[PDB]
Amino acid sequence: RLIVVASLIDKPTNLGGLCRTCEVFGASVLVVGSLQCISDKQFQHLSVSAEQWLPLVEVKPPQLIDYLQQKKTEGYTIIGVEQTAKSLDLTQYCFPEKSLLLLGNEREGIPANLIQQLDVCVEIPQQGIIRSLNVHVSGALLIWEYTRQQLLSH
Amino acid sequence: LGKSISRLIVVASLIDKPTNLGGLCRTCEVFGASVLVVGSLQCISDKQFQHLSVSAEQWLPLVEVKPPQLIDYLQQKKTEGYTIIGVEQTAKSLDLTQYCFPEKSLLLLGNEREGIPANLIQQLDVCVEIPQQGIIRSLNVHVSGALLIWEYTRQQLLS
Ligand SMILES: Nc1ncnc2c1ncn2[C@@H]1O[C@H](CSCC[C@H](N)C(=O)O)[C@@H](O)[C@H]1O
Ligand SMILES: Nc1ncnc2c1ncn2[C@@H]1O[C@H](CSCC[C@H](N)C(=O)O)[C@@H](O)[C@H]1O
Repeated sequence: RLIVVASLIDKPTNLGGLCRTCEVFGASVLVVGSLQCISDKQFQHLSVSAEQWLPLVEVKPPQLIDYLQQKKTEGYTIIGVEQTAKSLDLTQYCFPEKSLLLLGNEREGIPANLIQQLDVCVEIPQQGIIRSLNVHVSGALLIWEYTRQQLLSH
Repeated sequence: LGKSISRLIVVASLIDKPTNLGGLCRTCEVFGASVLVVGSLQCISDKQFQHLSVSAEQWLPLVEVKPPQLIDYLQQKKTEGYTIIGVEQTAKSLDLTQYCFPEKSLLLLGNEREGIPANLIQQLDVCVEIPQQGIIRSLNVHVSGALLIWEYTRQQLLS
């Protein structure tokens, strides 16, 4: 199933929100940059106890390359969630069963050294003038789309 | 070539928290909703709203419909050919995975605490729910709205 990697995300509100969404959709694991975030009050406000029920794993940003390489060997497709020239449109993207979603930092997105390690980048198409979506919302949309496709395939 | 007029209406009048309203404002702008309806335009004056909306309020039409005026507003939109879709977990809700959105869709989101009140459930044409797998009872209301806005958008793009 689905691994969501939030190690690049800085804000406890985004992490806490994502924790709730991952739990609701039955993600296999949510990966965070520091287990300390789980006990942050802003995180807890948004996660509404989801952390009790969702597997959580710490992978610090410096360890991401090695972690993602290991997941490839286990049969995961490493999917960057990002707006890039080479990104595939989410409306056109059929998820592999073993999908891993890498979310970007709120300010910096996914850095070039990590883009290089990805199997694919997937982009949510936009119609308005605002540059991008919130990172938690972005992750929610891909988590949902993966889930929708899997429910329909099964 | 050519950008179609947006039919999608998102109604957030029942939502209380400025963080949810601001987040939803950004999402609605990004996906080109025709309008975001709010319970009070006071919300856009709030720093918490502004932090999350990232100026989207400058580009997305906002209209105020106070909750006591909601029934009249929804009735007028039916007259204009809108399907009034409650976004809510109920025994008669249609599963989002099986729901085909009409072009003129209006999404009514519930209050964070109270959901959609009974007097408004009466006014709905249909209720739509996002299926869940885990233990937690519900999604955040802005995230719920984002998922329906996305599914509406995906469906319209495929046709
Ligand atoms: N339309 C979209 N498609 C895919 N990811 C998106 C997205 N909008 C926001 N994101 C996600 O949210 C993160 C923070 S947004 C910051 C970078 C953004 N691409 C920019 O140039 O402004 C991104 O790194 C990505 O993971
Ligand atoms: N799975 C889901 N499907 C559809 N709407 C949902 C949803 N999860 C949350 N929502 C939306 O988010 C709002 C706040 S959740 C409101 C309280 C919730 N009914 C409870 O019992 O705890 C709802 O009114 C609805 O509009």
